Amino acid sequence: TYKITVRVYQTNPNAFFHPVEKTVWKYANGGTWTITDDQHVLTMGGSGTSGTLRFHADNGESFTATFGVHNYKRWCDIVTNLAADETGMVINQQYYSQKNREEARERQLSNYEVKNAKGRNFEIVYTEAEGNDLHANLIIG
Amino acid sequence: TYKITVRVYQTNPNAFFHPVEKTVWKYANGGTWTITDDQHVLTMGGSGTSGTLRFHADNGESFTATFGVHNYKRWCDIVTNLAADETGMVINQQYYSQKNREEARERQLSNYEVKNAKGRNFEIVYTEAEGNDLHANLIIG
Ligand SMILES: CC(=O)N[C@@H]1[C@@H](O)[C@@H](O)[C@@H](CO)O[C@@H]1O
Ligand SMILES: CC(=O)N[C@@H]1[C@@H](O)[C@@H](O)[C@@H](CO)O[C@@H]1O
Ligand SMILES: CC(=O)N[C@@H]1[C@@H](O)[C@@H](O)[C@@H](CO)O[C@@H]1O
Repeated sequence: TYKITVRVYQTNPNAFFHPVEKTVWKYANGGTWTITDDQHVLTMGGSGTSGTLRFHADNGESFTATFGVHNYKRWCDIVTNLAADETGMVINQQYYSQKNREEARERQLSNYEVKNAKGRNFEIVYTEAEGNDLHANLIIG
Repeated sequence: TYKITVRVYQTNPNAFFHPVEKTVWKYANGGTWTITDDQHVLTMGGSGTSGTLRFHADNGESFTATFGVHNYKRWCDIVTNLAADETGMVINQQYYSQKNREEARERQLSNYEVKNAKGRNFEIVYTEAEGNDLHANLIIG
């Protein structure tokens, strides 16, 4: 099995985001999201699956942060500027169906950042990027 | 918009279930899960969508509880005996794809109960079952 422990950092008091969805994809015997010590913990049955966290702010901004294991290495991706019909479960499935999202996963990134239309930065960084017990920060700008 | 507030009652100390997944379907401008006063609150952009909570126990038992609004009337369903590849996002989608799940939604039930293979009962009952501010109890046997 693989475990990914996520710590969320909010750095900019001009907005406040909260988690509104937590999904788990069906490959590699699936998995489970839980919370321990204010950390989001994803456990997976093997290499080849993932889970998505969707966040929303009161001002309308939202994004997905997805974490998983591809070919025995960690991966991550962030999607911003979400339409109302782009929920976390939609985004999670797209990593296994939609070519551009598939490629984002196959890159096996231990770090990724991107801005939304308003210019806000979002970053995922793995502070423990090796082995089966993986650790990442999600930093909101 | 519609809101469904869910209260979880675990009545049997021979096991402990916890939420491991919360999904939101893409119709009716989607929506959001949040937590207020230890309650799971699903907000939806209108009539015509739903969200799924998946629970897992340490003994291997698991189930999904799905809540939504269909043509302005609330609905619910429970699926038990989940395989490893039947995650919450898989089940949530099946209510708009698969015949027996679709029919469950169309029944617009204000209460439903079912047993798993081990004989444990699970029930959903809406205690506020009309209007836009709906309240439901999820009762684990
Ligand atoms: C060992 C491993 O990572 N296997 C995965 C598989 O489970 C699946 O995610 C696929 C993409 O659909 O890529 C790889 O074959
Ligand atoms: C601005 C934005 O959200 N860009 C995302 C990018 O971060 C990446 O996730 C890609 C593949 O999924 O899709 C979108 O282009
Ligand atoms: C107003 C309303 O509830 N409309 C829904 C629609 O959104 C969709 O969920 C469909 C399911 O196939 O059923 C109803 O037509």
